[PDB]
Amino acid sequence: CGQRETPEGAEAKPWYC
Repeated sequence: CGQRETPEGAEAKPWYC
């Protein structure tokens, strides 16, 4: 995903938003 739950501090996309 790329809508909400992709914070910079994660340095990665987790899974879903």
